[PDB]
Amino acid sequence: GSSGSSGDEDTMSSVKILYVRNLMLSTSEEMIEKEFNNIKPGAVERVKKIRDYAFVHFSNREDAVEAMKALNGKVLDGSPIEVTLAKPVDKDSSGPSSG
Repeated sequence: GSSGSSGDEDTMSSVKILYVRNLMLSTSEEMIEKEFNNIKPGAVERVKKIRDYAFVHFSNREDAVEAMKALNGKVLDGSPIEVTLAKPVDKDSSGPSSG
């Protein structure tokens, strides 16, 4: 078999988020979870519905990316829904340099 693991860190800051806009008030979370889940089973971390928007989290960026495009350009409940990578605000945490 193949080695398996090389042992290293490509991306220290791995963030996966999918923001949705133009969501029909009639549409429910289940619809958002199922639609996004259709891509991968047990992939959607959580689904937060909002007035006319919502956010979808994932376990790995890879999955989030797939579900992003796959849906990117879809019409749910008769409405053009969009999916992009949300950019959450944050600041480099301060800690002990030598630890």
